[PDB]
Order: sequence, then structure tokens, then C-alpha cells
Amino acid sequence: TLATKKATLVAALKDLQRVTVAFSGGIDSTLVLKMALDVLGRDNVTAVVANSELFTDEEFDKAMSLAEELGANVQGTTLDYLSDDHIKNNTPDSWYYAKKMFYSRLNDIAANNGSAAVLDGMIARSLLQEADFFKTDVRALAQELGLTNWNKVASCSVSSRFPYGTTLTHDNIAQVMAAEKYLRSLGFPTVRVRFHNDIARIELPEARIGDFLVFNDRVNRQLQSLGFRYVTLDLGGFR
Amino acid sequence: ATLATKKATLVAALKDLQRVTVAFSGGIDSTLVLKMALDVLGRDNVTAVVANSELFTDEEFDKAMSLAEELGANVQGTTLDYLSDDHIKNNTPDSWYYAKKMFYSRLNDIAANNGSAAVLDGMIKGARSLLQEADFFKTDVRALAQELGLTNWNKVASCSVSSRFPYGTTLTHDNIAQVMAAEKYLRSLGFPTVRVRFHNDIARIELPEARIGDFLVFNDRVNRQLQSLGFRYVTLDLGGFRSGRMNDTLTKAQLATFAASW
Amino acid sequence: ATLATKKATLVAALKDLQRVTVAFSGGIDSTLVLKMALDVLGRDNVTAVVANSELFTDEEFDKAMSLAEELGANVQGTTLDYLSDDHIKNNTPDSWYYAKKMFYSRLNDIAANNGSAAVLDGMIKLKARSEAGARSLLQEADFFKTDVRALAQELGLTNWNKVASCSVSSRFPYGTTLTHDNIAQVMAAEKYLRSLGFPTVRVRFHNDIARIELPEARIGDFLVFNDRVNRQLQSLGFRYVTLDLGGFR
Amino acid sequence: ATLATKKATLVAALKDLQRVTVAFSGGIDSTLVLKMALDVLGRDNVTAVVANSELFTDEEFDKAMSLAEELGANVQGTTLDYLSDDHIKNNTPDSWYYAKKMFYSRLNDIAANNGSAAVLDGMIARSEAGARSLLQEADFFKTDVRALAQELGLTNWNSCSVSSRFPYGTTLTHDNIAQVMAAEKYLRSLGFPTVRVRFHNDIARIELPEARIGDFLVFNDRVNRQLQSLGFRYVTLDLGGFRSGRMNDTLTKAQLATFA
Amino acid sequence: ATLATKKATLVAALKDLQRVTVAFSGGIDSTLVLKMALDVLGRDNVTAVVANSELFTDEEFDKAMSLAEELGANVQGTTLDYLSDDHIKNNTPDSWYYAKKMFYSRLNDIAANNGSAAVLDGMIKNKARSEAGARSLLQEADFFKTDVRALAQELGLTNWNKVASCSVSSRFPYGTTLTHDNIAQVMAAEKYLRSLGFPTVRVRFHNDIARIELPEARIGDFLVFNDRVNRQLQSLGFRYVTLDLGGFRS
Amino acid sequence: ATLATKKATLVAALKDLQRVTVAFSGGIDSTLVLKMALDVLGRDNVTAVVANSELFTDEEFDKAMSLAEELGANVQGTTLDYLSDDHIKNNTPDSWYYAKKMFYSRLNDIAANNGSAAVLDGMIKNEAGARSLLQEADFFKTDVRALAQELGLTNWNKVASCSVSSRFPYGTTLTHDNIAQVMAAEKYLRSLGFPTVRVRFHNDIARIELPEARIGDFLVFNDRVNRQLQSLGFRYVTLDLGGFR
Ligand SMILES: [Ca+2]
Ligand SMILES: [Ca+2]
Repeated sequence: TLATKKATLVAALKDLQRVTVAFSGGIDSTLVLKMALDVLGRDNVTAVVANSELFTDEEFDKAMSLAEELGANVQGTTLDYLSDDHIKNNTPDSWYYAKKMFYSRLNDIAANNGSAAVLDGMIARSLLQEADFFKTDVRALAQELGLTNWNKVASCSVSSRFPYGTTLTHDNIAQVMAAEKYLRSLGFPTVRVRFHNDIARIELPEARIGDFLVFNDRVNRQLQSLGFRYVTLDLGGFR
Repeated sequence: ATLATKKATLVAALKDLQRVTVAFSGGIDSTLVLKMALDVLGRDNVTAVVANSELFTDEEFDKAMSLAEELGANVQGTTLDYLSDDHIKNNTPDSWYYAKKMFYSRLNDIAANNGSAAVLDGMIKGARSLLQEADFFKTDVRALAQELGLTNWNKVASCSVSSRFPYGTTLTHDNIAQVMAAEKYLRSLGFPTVRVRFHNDIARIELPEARIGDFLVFNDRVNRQLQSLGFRYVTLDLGGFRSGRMNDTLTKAQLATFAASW
Repeated sequence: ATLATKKATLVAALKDLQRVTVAFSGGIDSTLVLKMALDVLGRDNVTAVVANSELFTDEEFDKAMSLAEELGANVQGTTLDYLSDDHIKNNTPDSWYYAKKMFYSRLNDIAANNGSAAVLDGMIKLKARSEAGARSLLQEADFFKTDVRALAQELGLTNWNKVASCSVSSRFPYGTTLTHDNIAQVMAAEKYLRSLGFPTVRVRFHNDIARIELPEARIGDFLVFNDRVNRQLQSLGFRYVTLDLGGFR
Repeated sequence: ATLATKKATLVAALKDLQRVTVAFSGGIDSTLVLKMALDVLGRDNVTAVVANSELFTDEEFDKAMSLAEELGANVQGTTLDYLSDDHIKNNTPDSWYYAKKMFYSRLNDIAANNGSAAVLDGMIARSEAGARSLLQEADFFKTDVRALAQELGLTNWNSCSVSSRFPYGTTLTHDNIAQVMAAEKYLRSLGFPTVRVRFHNDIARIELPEARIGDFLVFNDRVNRQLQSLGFRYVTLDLGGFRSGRMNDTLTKAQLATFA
Repeated sequence: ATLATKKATLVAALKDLQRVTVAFSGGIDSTLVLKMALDVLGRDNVTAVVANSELFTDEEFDKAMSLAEELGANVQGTTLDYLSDDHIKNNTPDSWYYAKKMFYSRLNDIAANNGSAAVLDGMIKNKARSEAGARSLLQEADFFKTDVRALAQELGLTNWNKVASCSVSSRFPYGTTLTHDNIAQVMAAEKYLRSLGFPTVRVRFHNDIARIELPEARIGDFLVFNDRVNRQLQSLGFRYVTLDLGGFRS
Repeated sequence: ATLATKKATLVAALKDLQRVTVAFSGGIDSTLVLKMALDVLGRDNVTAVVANSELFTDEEFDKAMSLAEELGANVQGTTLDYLSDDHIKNNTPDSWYYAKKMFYSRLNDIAANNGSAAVLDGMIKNEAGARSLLQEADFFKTDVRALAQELGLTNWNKVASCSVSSRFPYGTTLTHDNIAQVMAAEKYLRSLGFPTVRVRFHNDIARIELPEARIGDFLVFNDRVNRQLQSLGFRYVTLDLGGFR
């Protein structure tokens, strides 16, 4: 039951005393941040949201305000992922070196915040994963605390828009990021603009491709103005 | 007249019964009864029962079993053999009744062996329907579902596989498996509300009309997939799921004399 | 032989017959025979015949009648009652043979009563044709479909019925009994669909289920018509109106 | 009776008139009477007249001229100012009548000044003007015109008044006529040959064959911006389509017919 | 500075007023004010007022009445005759002002007759209100949308009208005269389309033309309803039923 | 001026040439020149030539051969090796020049060895070793259709596919393999009902150009086209949002 699960989670959390919470802006890291605040108090919980070139400014700006709106002291930290050569040249193991850079910045922040642990929201300690929470359990408990505001747009690293071996630059990341922002504002929350130098290859859930037709010409000109020469739609669909 | 009066009537009605057995579908109506019963009478006096049968999906049973747990109820699986009744097995027009009689005769049997005063279901506006007695409508159950912080119900109604077969067709493990595999395939493409109606060698797919435009990109995959499941012709009902529910005033009434012609 | 040799052969055989009855479908082959008969024997010695029946559309009949008249032929409609032969009514694989025997026996009566020497059809390079003595002069002169296209260009023929009408029999499974009502039901449904902008269409009969076949490349266009087609075909007697996901054939 | 007799009536009627002026649309019926007039009387006794106006496209005018020139007739272009009749300018329901009267009045003036005995049109207001529709006097039907057009080797022939794009009572101007014409031309160039851009002052109501509306979606934004730069504030698409009512079932065809 | 200080200011403002009339929309802002007013002054000192009028739908009214009752307030409906003011009836660009002016004069009349010290609305930190002297305690306490969210969560408030209503006046061109019949015609048309699955929609009135605004991403989905929509809006009184190629908020 | 005078001009020019070799594509323009050549000079003074090459489809070639024989001409196939010129093989913006040179240099030699006075092609109004009689007579696309209808010509190739070279970027080297890959992809797309199509080659990406008014119809074929062009060797199969050209 959920009452049994939350007792386990608070009990496990009650041991830690001082915590630093890696705050995504999603609901699971939202559950940990506000339940940690509930048991240890505002002054013993630090919410950290990472700002970097590989994720959107919107996801960062929404999560920063979402942590205060939960009542936490919140700290922005900026990671320079592109300064790791594995990330900069988009090797297939590059997810490893990026997560190595991220967890050491938060562990380094936890050392100077006098914290006993770094906490994350996976379904570093994932206490939500330890209490056997499902997406259903996190939904009942987050409403149960009156929580209504999370970033339900799950974002991935922009690295996945680039082929292995391609060098990421500030300019081509921005170009890909601006194209996906425009596509999202037309009503397509799940979208990918895959980068192939002068070709943009747009991935959409197949069930949306019919709805998309009315935007064909506007998307063509918009992504061309962002620097692509050819703007195309993958017939295979999203992933 | 107020939501509070309807809820107070329900708490009062529940308190008198003391020990209850809850027929738990997993939909919004029976979750309200299950979470209300636990709150006013406590975990030791409420048994949630979820039916498992050949006429329903494993996902429906498993999704409902896990909600009796997350709401905190003591929950019991009970399996019904609907296919052993000839009315159901040969899908006569009265089979809904014999299905509900066999269902309700098992929960009472369960109510005897746990000492409950009544079996409760979630029917709205020895089986009691407290929401019906408290004058809850579909709007009231939604409001009270928020007042209790309830977020998890089965959002699309799950219905007996019997409704996919014409009256007189005998249900078999093979043709039920065929219908269920076809709907599961369709749902995995992004169509949570779907029906694959069985007409021997013809499959007649019902989709909400607002989704049919999106479906075109899947025509060929759905055709070949349902053909390998045993249908020879895979077709799309032009009337859609729930024909007439969205029409204009002249033609929803002409489709209803059509649907009533049979 | 050359096309000129083939045309002279065809001119001679007609010039020999002096008076003819032409079975006129409207396709290119029967259009060629009809205009060669007129060119060689003149309007007064040629009678064009178009068969009218329950198994073909009124529309195809009117198009053949009017194409025969605009070619300059005297044209005559004749109505055949195909459902009175049980081989056709019971929709067996040999029903086309009994239909064409019924057709050629009506044409011979028309040639007898107008004094023509032969019935002509448009077959190019079939058992009921011979048993009734009709002649296929394009086939005797060794015309192939390219010879027909070639001679039709040289005579300036540009307008024939391109889409070949097929009998409504193909909308019913083999053995299913054809009745006036189930034929009318399918034909009204296909006529309604064609009037919406879908010239090539099949409404397959499955008793209470209608299964619509459309070219896949047109199904996107069809969406705006779902509700009208559903209710229209229901008022024609179908209980369920469906669209084949496989498409045309 | 027979096509040969119908042609005899028409050849006899033409030989009686001796010299004629022919109203030439460019369509098949006026091409037939123009070509029979040439065969029975020759170029010096036949004047083909092609009407130019604000209510038809310049392209239709130029194509009609070339078909009359291609048939071998002496062709005269006369341009009419239809908007100078107030019935036409303000689009009353009888405006078709005053348009045909002004047309037949210029044709009679042309025929009077070139010595023709009659004005001929291709019909299958005239009788106030004295105009003779010889195909109609010979009882020609659409099949007889097509049978005879082939017998004489006619293969090349070609429209509604722009008045039909405007509501009754709406005043036609040079500018709003041009606006409707350019809008329909732009749409035809996107691949939609059958189209109407109905004028409702600041609203454009586009009629399309319903079977094309799915194909049209990829053009929504371009059509909106193109027709706005042509002077409309709102660019809209009629959900009934082109010719509202003709593709529905017997029940909703008698629902949309009652609604008019 | 912090939400706690912002909440303290609002508690203070309410304790000074002692008795209030709350203009209740059903939205998150007016739900916060209604719940803090009930918490600080008690049920008998708070009147929730829900306005019913021709320019908003019966559902928006019935939902707002019912949302105020589930919060635990005494709520009274008051009906306004907006078409009475000629600025509203002939839909001038100033018509928003005369309607909000007529609304605030009804609220003061209710507050005067129940002994309330102020009429409260739900205005936050980002015209005719201050003329009648209504108070916007959320704006005075420096609440932003994030602060309204934080306090709504901490108070267990989860049930509001997440999408707010606009006056049906926006379906009419400036200068067009609103009547009882063409307002109803617009509202039944929009209700019918929403019942097809198009929750965000506008039927703009152009005498005999209906101009439907839809989010462009839904127009592909809409095609299957064309004839049904066309005939239904014709039975509601429009002669031509059209779809704006520009989309929603054209 | 009129179509009658434009046709008389063409009749006289043909009578002056007396014997001609006609470059026959199978389209409407070269179909008009071919029948008018046959009509004025007869089968024995007219040689129809259909070029067969790697840059045009075998389908267009088979139709042309059989269409000219059906028009009543003696027809000759001649095979060109466009890829043997390095300008064409490496797809420079110049390759049209060397392709048009190789084509007319082959056709003049056919005319030399059968003693005809000119090579005729189908260029209209709106390569100097060739006579474009339709262009000299002031034929427009409208004149060609009017004159083609007047003579009962009905059967030509309605869609002029052009050189497959344009499916490759400037600088890309054409191979037998990548040409066959593009040709097979366009053949498949044409067989689904899209006679006007381009599969632009971008190595591992296929970029399909379709007339925009057809893209709605295409949705039902996405997955089949994706898998079929992948089996032909493309890794990503895409649709240009710009449409055809
Ligand atoms: Ca189409
Ligand atoms: Ca959709």
C-alpha cells in the first residue's frame, strides 16, 4: 500500500538528516524534494537543478521556480558538458562521462552543503525506487500533498539528435534546440529534429503525422531560416 | 442537493453496514466506493474483490488488483467461469444477466465467509449501490473523486469481450483470444478506446471518429496483423465507436432508428 | 502483314456483308468496329446495339448509347433479363457463359428482324460467340491491342469508354444467390459512392455487412464522407457499413 | 426526326438569311453554328463576335478570339461595360437579364452596321432583340451538337459570370471584381480547377469540391495569407463545399435544401 | 518577500475587514481568496457571489456555484442584464468596461445589504474595479501566479476551473448589435463543437456566416465532422458555416 | 498567327527537308513532330530514333519504342553511354552540356548514314545541329495540344521524367549502383499511384519530393515506402516538406 510505502520512504529519509536533492522538475524529483522538506525542514534540504547546453532553458527555468514553489532553498549550477571530449565528439559512451560530470558536481555541492546524500527521482540514492513506487504510487502521493505543478514534458539530452562522431558545437545545438522549440509550439510535444548537416530529419509520433500537414510549408521555411537547407519528415516516425 | 449532503448520506449509509464487501472494477465509480468504505469503516472491515475471467483482459484484472493495494484495501482475486454457462457460452441476448447473476452469486458467497453485511458496487444515477442511493451522478462522482485526492482509475471503460460477438455466435478460447489480441495490437498503436467486432472472417474495427483520420497511416499494418490473427477481411466501421453520440440533431435520430432496426 | 493490310482485310469483310449489327459496349475495340462499319457501309446499313441489364449500371448504358450516336450510328437499346437463367442467378463460375449466350441470342434476333447479314463484336486476338454465329472481324484480321490503338488514331477516334464495366456479380461471393433486391442494394451504394468523386469503387456484399473497396491512394479523401456514406448505405438495407483496410482488390 | 434532317433545317435556315453575325462563346454549341455558317455562306457573310467584359476573365476572352480565328471567321471584339447598368452593378436577382439585354443590344448594333440579317447564338431576352438560335429551331440536343461537331471535324472548344461570387444587393466594383478573380486564379494554380471565392465584404468564403478538402490542408496558411494580401480580412472555407447539398444522402440533401 | 510574509499580509487584510463579499469566478485566484476568507473569518462572515448572465454559459455558472459550495461557502447567484447597457448591446470597444462596471455595482449592492466591509476579487500582481473600490488582496499582498500556486498547494486546494471563460461578446464584431437570439445561437454552436472533442473553439458571428476558429493542429481531425457541423449550425440559424484558414485567434 | 498557319509552316518545312530523322522521346511534343513527319513524308522517309541510356528509365524507353511503331514509324533504338563522359559521371553543373552534345552527335551520325536532311526534336516556343520545327512555327504548349487532338493523337507519356542526374548533388559521382538504387525507389513510388516523384539521393538519406497536393494521399503508404527503400539500401527514408521542386 501507499501508506506502507511512504512510511518506508520517510523512515529511510529520516536517517539522512541533511540532504541535497537533484531536482529534475519532473514529478518524481518533485515528490522527493517536498517530502524531504516535509521531514527535515527547509533549512536542511537543498534543491539543485542543473543548467547546461544539452537541455532546454525552459526546463531549467521551470524547475528552479518549481522548487521554490515547493518551498525549498534552490541553487542553480551550470555544467560545461561540451568540455569533456567524449561529450564534445558524441561518442557512444558519452552518456557515461556526462553523468560522471553531473554527479560529481552534486556530490561536490553536497560536501559543502553539509549534506549526507544526493537524492534523485528515478523510479546517488533513489529512495523512491527503494520504496517500490510505481508511476501510480507517485501520482496518488503527490496529489495527497496538494502537488499540482511539475514539468511533465520529459526531456532527453540533445546529444541524441546528433550522429555518433559528429562534433557538437554551441551553434548546431542551438539550431537543433530552436527547431524543436518551434515544432513544440505548434502542438507537438513529442518531437525530434535529427541533425544531418544540411538536412533536418523531423521525427514525429506516427499518429500525429496527419495533423502535421497544415504546417509543412511553415516548418520548411522556419527550419531553413535556422540554417538547414533541406527540411524533411522521417516516414518511420518517432524512434 | 449539495455534494456535501450526498457525501454525508454516503458516510451515514456506510457506517450502518459496518462490514462490507466491495465489487471493485477499477473504474472511477467503484474506486470511490472502495476509498469511501475504507475511510468510514477502516481497513479491517472492507474486502475488495476483483473478478478475473476469460471475458476480461489480464491488464484489467492486474490494473484493478494493484489499485485495491494502493488505496489500502484488503483485496482478493476471485475467478469466475462464465464460459460454463450456456447462455454466456452461446452469447444469447440475455447473457449479460446470467453473467451478472453468476458474478453476484460469488461475491455474496464471499460476503458470507468474511462476515460482511452487503456487497457494494459502483452503479450510479444482495447488492447495494450506495452512490445510486445517495443520488450521485457522473458529475458528482468526479467532484468527490477530487475531494478524496483520487487520481488513478481505469480511464477507458473495460467491457466484457462478449459485446464483440454477434448474438448466437458461440464464444471459444480461440475466438476470444483472437479478438483480444487484435484489440491489444490496436491499443499499442495509440488507440486506447477501440473495439474489434468479430464477424467470422470479417473484423469490424470501431474507433472514435475523432481518431479515424490519424488511423490512415496504420491501415496496412493493421490489415496484415489482424489477417495473421485469423481474419480474412479487416475493415473499419464507417459509423465509428458509439455511432450517433457525436452527430447533429437530424442524423443522430436517423442512426438510432437504424441501430434499433435490429 | 502490315496495319494497312489488316485494315484492307477488315474493309473487305464488311464490304462483303453489306448490312451489319454491331454489339456496342463503348470500349475501344467495339468503337473501332462501329466506326469502320459506318465508314465502309454507311449509316443506313449499320445498327448499333447496346445491352441493358440488371448486372450493369444505367450510367454505363447511357454512355454507350450516346457514344454510338455521336459516332454517327443508328443505335438501339435492348434489355436483357439475365436473372432468369439460373446459372447467372446462382452466381457460378460459368455464369458469364450463360450471360453471353443470352446476349448473342438477342442480337441474332435483332439482325434477323432488320436484315443484317451478321452480328459483329469487338474481340481482338469466347465459346458462346461461335455457337451463335457472331463474327469478330478485328480478330479475323489479326488485330492486336496495338493494331486497335493504331487504327483508332488514324481514324481520329479519341473518345471511348476507358474504364471497363464489370458485372455486379463480382460483388457477391461465388454461389451466393442474386436477387433483384441485393443487386439493387449494391448498385445504389456504388452509384452513391461514385457520385462523391470515387469513380473506381466496389461495395462487396456480406449480407448485413457492406465492405467498401477504394484505391488506397483515395482513402484519405474519403474521410469527409464517412457519416454520409454510413447512413446512406444503411438506409439501403445494410446494417454495418465498413471500409476495407486492404483497399481496392 | 434524324440528324441529317436537323442539319437540313439548319443549312436551309442559314441560306435564307444570307449574311449573319454570330455570337461566339468558344463553347461547342457556338462553335457548331459558327462553323456551319461558314460552310453555308463563306467568310464574307459571317462575322463572329466575341464579348469582353469585367465579368469574365481576360483569358476566356483571348481564348474565344483564337478559336474564332482558328475556325476561319472574321472576328470582332467588342467590350461591354456591364457595370453601367444599375441592376448589374448592385447585383439584383434579375441582373442576368439586363446583362443579356446589353449584350444582345451591342450585337444587334454590330449586325445592323455590317449588313447582317440576324444575330445567331448557340442556344439549344433574345426574342426582344430578334436573335435567332438556329440550333434550337432545328431541335438540336447536346448529342446532336456533338454528333455533328465530330462529323465536321471540330475538336477544339472551351464559365460563369463573376456576379455569382457576390451576394444579391452587394455592389460590384472594379476592385472587388479583380479581388475575386485573382483569388480564384491563385487557387486554380495550386491544383484546384473547380473553385469559387465567394465575396462577403471582409470575409472570403472558399467553395471547393469536398473530395479535395483533405488535399487542401497543406495550403491553408498560404491561401490565408495570399487572400489577405488581396484585400480580405478573413479567409474561410465553406464546410458545405462547392455546390452545397448535391453529395448528401436523401435525408440530409432534403435538410440542406429546406435550409436555403 | 517569502510566501509566508505574503500570506501574513493577506490574513491581516482579511482580519481587518471582518466581513466580506467575494466575487467568485471558480478560478484558482478566486478559489484562494474564498478559502483564505473562510479560514480567517468563518462561514457566516463570507458571501461568495456568482454572476449569471447572457454573456457566459450556464455550465460556467453551475460549475462556479458548485465549486464555491464544495469549498464550504455560502454562495448566492446574482443575475446581471448586460444587454441593458447600450455600450454592451451595440458592442463598442468600450463594452468590457461598462460590463465590469455593472458587475461591480451589483457586488457593492450585495455587500452593502449583508454588512460586508469590502467586495473582493481574485486579481493578482500581474480599471472599473478600483472605481467601485473592490479590493484585490492577492495583488496587495504581492502574490504572483507562482505564489498563488504555492499557497494553493500548501492549503490542499486542488479543484479550480483550469480554463477561464471569455465573454461571448468577443464572437461579435465591434458595432454588431448583440441580441438574445444571436448570443444563444453562438453558444449552442460552440457547445456542439466542444461535444465533438474540440474544447478550444470559437464560433465568430458574421450575421449569416459562422466563422469557426480551431487550433490548426486539430483541423485535420475535424474533417470527419464537416457535414455534421455544417448542417447543425445551419439548423441553429446561420446560412453559411465556414472554417477560418487562419486558425484559433486568427 | 493561327494554328492553321502554324501547321502550314510546319508542312512546308517538312516538304523542303524531304527525308528526316526524328529524336523521339515519347512525350507530346515529339509525338506531334513524329506524326506530322509521317503524315507529310510517309513511313519510308521518316526514321524515329529512341535513345536508351542509364539516366532514363527502361519504362520510358519501352513505351517510346512501341509508341512510335504504333504511330506508323520505322523506329530504331540507339544506346548512349552518358557515364563515359567524366563531366556527366562526376555530375558537374556542366554535365547537361556534354550529355546534350553526346546525344546530338549520335543522332547526326544516324542521319548521315540514312541520308536524311535533318535531325528533328520536339522543342517548342517558351544544339544547332538539329531542327526544332515546332519552335520555328511558333508552337506553344497550347498549340501542340490543339494540333495533337485534331490529328487523333491520344497515347503519349504524360509525365516527362527527366535525367536521373538531378537526383544527385552537384559533385556526387554517379555509379551504376546508386543510379539503380534511385531508379528502383522511384519505380516503387510510381507504382503506388504517384507518377510525379523524385527520390533525391543524400547517401544514406532518401529525400522524397512529391507534389504537395499529393502528400495527404501518401500517408497510407509511409511504412511500406520506408521499408521498401530501406531494403534498397537507404538508412533513413524522408519526405521533403517543400514538395516537388
Ligand atoms: Ca487526394
Ligand atoms: Ca489527430
